Amino acid sequence: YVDVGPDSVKSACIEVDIQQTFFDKTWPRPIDVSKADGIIYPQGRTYSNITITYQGLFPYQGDHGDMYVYSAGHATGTTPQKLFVANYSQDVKQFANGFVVRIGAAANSTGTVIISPSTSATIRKIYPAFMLGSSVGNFSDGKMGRFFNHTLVLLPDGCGTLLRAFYCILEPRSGNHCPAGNSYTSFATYHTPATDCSDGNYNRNASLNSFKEYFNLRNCTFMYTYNITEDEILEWFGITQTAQGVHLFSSRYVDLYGGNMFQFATLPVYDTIKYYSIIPHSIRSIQSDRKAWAAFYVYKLQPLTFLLDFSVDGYIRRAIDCGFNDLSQLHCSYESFDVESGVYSVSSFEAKPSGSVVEQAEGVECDFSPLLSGTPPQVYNFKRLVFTNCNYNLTKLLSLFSVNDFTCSQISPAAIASNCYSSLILDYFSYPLSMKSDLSVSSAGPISQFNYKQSFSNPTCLILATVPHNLTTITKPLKYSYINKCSRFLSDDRTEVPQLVNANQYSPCVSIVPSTVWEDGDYYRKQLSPLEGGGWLVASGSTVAMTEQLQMGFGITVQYGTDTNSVCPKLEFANDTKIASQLGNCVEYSLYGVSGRGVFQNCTAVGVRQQRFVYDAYQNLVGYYSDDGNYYCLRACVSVPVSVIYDKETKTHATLFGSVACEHISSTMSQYSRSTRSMLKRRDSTYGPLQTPVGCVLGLVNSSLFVEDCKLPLGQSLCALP
Amino acid sequence: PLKYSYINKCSRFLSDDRTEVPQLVNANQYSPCVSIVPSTVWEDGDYYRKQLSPLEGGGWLVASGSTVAMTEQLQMGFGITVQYGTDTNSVCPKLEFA
Repeated sequence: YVDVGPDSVKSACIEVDIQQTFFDKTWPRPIDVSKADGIIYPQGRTYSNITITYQGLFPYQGDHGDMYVYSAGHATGTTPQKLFVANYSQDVKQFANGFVVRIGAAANSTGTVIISPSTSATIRKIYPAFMLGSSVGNFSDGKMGRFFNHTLVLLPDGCGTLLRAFYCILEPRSGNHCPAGNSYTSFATYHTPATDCSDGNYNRNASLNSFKEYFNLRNCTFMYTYNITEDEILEWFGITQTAQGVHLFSSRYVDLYGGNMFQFATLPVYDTIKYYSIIPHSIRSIQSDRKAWAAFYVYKLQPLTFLLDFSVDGYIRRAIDCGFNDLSQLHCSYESFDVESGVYSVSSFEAKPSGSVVEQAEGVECDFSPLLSGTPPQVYNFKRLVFTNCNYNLTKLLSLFSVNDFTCSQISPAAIASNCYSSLILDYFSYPLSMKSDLSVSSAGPISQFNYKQSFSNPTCLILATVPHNLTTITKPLKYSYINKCSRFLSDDRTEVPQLVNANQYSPCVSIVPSTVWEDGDYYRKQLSPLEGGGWLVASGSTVAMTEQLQMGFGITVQYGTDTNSVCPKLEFANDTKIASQLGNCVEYSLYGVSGRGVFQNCTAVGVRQQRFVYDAYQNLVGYYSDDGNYYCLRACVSVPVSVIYDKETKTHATLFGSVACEHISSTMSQYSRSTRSMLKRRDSTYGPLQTPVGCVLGLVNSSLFVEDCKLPLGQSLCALP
Repeated sequence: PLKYSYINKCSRFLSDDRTEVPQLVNANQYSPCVSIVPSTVWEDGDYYRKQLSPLEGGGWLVASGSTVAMTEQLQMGFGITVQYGTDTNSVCPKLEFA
């Protein structure tokens, strides 16, 4: 492994107080794509001043990003105090094909200290620290953001002029305020300007030393270092991951002024990254020497395509996010940054999805009603009902009795009610509660030995319960009974062999024992034929007095199909929204396995009735006969055409929604055809939609002027002045 | 190795303990089950499970594997792939230019 050097000796750490409410600030930074903000230069190639389309990962143009700020820790007088930091350590983020950042953007300006904002200190660039890896979870104190196995460490050391990278296993420390300790709050790292960054000795290990105070490096597999120099100019940086491993990008090495990112470095690690977090950092400087720091930003990559305006000097200077709005699509369609004026078609609205409507056969029902009448059998004589291909609700069945024992082996008692199975089998018998200690598949008692047993090849279960006073069709035995002996005497009339009951089967002795045992300790015998090898069947039984309500026991077993699980607990919209119909909009549907999306309406009937599905010559479903006896018809769904008026001379635009009319038009769209409508809103935030003979429009204005040729006619007598 | 071995299962059980969904390996990447599976499979048909946190979306990770007897001389396999770049094409056969 890599020689990173020794773990700091003390296990102790500086206390970290979370002050996150102090850090709420509003400084958003949308991407200025016309300035090529955030653009990663294409790999390995260059071009002349020709514009080209390109596809690759890019930040979304409209995203204002995630913003964060590093700050000084607490200090008073001339000395340090415990750290005050933002809660960014708790902010686990999902990795999503990499990210890019902006660094130092507030340089040559002023702001406030934030943690002690009254100071109004000027603000400057700090290089960020980050951690990446394949898994996250709770710290032993339940704290957010612990990472597992090896993780990436992107850590600057001391001044921004030194950068280091690592792939290594962190180990928790048991000192006060540290990760294995229970005095831990949150992880942080720090820099101390009193000795760090001396101008005669920059402290090359400074950030690492404070990093080591919270974690012991272990099993390290990689380390790297880089040389950086100070520059107040804004920088871009970012990370991607490929099957060739992780790569690092920066604008600093190649394009200080144009800002185009280039692959600054690469890393040997190709282990997939699933998560990302920002490591908090703080300044340990004297209270009057504290300095405010610049806002920093993060944006997420997406598989976008763009126009790129290469400069003759090969830097990309301008770009168009094709999918941001319809105008951007128009430019991409013509592969240019200057479309000639005209009216142009753009893609239609998708309309919108709505909640589903489904109709399928229901009510299969599950045989169970035999349990509710007559006298139940003695436990050795239990009755069985086998169920396949049908619908049930065991918890409804069990609410007909008061349950005094609900247990199973190899399934939870709750899960067997809620799981589909290929079959469901129920055994039932009368059974006194006085014998309940002897009812288990594992019991030492005579009930498990000779009366009832259940297989361990399936997840069976048992139940004890009693009958409510309103179940008057149930009747009870004179005494509860069971077999307490069952053996066969061997034919030599001295040797004897016990006959424990077979799983899921009647004992052989049930054939000699009477349907109930008349008295406690009654016994019977049967001579066996020479075909049996001779001998005598021998059996005996015992009883419990009858009670004011019948007491009962049950056995349940199931078989789970691999793909044959027919028996399920279907409900006919119990505890549900009753989605058998809507009338109506455009919500996806399924009708006996036929599916599509559309609007239903209560129309008239057409034949042939009871063929269910009416179709046209193109096989579009026309309509459907519901099991409520009503014909409904289907128009599927519709879309809204859109077009745009483009005035290149003023570089302005307005829109037309066509035939749809302004009743369905609103200031924003819930449907939707493009990621934004905001380019219309630049002037149309102040105006209502206007209705015209061709269709509803936005930003058109009723001037009622008469002009012979507007160069942008909308057809008809509509005309459209610049 | 003592035995040659491999993973023959890697799926996540649904939190309701009935439904289960397979996790097929990504091209050119380790399967996610490697975090719980032992460096070699100690016995044919060994399997392991991990409860998953609500942060993980719930359920149980489930994985299993199989083994093959060792041989007198080691047997090996290789996968080889190449990448064409544009200005990064620095890997070549030794030059014949002399």
